[PDB]
Amino acid sequence: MEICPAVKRDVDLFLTGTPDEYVEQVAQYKALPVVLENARILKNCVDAKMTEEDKENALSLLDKIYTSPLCVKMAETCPIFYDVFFAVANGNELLLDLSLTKVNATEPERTAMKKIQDCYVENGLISRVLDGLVMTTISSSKDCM
Amino acid sequence: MEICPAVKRDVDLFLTGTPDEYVEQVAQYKALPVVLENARILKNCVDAKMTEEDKENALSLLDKIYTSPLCVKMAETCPIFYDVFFAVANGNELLLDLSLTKVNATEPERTAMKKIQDCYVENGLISRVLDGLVMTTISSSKDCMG
Repeated sequence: MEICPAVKRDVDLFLTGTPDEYVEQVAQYKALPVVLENARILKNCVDAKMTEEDKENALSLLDKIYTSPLCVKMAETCPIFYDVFFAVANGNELLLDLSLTKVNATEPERTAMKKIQDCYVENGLISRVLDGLVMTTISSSKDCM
Repeated sequence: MEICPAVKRDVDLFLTGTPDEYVEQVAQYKALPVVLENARILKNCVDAKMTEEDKENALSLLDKIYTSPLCVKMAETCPIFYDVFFAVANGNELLLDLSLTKVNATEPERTAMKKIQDCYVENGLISRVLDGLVMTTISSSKDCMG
């Protein structure tokens, strides 16, 4: 089924918003200090690592995900998105690559998504993140039924 | 005004990242082979010369900078940071000490910052192309907008 619009919006803000806008949006879902600290580290990392072009290529890849039959025609909500997201958040390059092929990623699109994954990996942030906490809270929210 | 987050990130990586993490981050801004080579010499020196306590003390000092009125309340981006950073990179001990006094550095904080300065000096990197170029390019990046 198609992704919850609020999830799509979070990811779009993550990539394109200012750090303050992204974090204040995360805080509406989960206001734990550690979650907001991690969110800001991750956001600053993606902003610094990704060029405008990289961000464009990530947005094109996400659109391939959101329109894929592996997202929309499935019984539950956009399953391929979550597979991608959690491969990113946990630094699983193999699973990320397997999932990207499924949506016909170009090489620059793969490059861009790997930059996001690198930002989770960087400086040991993969060991810290509560992956699933924010995403679970958005995806199970009343606005997502 | 507050420092650009890309600048704070560059310094945090410099201190706490692996050498590869730091040098690669440098290469995202300036991929001249001389710059990358010089960055790696500097990073290996700071890792070998600074203990964990030294790194903790550099980080606490940098937090004093980033929250100082001489950073935040000024009209342009974090001026006291730049004064400190460039004093460190070009081995000006006098300006470093004066600038560390303006942010109420402790002695451990001062010791730690002088070790970073020593890594620029002892390795010959004052008269080498490195952090003038790199720091100018981060601070003027579209991300910082500067």
